[PDB]
Amino acid sequence: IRENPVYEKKPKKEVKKKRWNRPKMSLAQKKDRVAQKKASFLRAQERAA
RNA sequence: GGGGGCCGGGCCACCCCUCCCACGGCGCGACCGCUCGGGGCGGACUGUCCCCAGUGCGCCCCGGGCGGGUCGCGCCGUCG
Repeated sequence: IRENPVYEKKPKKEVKKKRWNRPKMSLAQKKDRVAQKKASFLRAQERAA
């Protein structure tokens, strides 16, 4: 340590961008999801009745 | 006493040609910024119609409606 304390930064290696976590859902998707849920609910009672 | 005046010049009045600028309108042309649809590819997600049905996103062409943006072009109007 007392001889060579200088830090040598790790050789930076470029890598292609990769997404590991889910992005935020869009309002249009959220509005559609509620619309789908309601429509499935009404059909569910329709088939049951 | 009362008058006309005395020679050139410049501008305007009229005719023809006619440059620039400003302002308004009408059209076009191209940038730039918005917007509603058609298709192609990828990618993600949703729904108790599920080998079913959707919804964003990235990207790729085509079409359409505009901005009281910007520039350029032409025409019209101004006792400019």
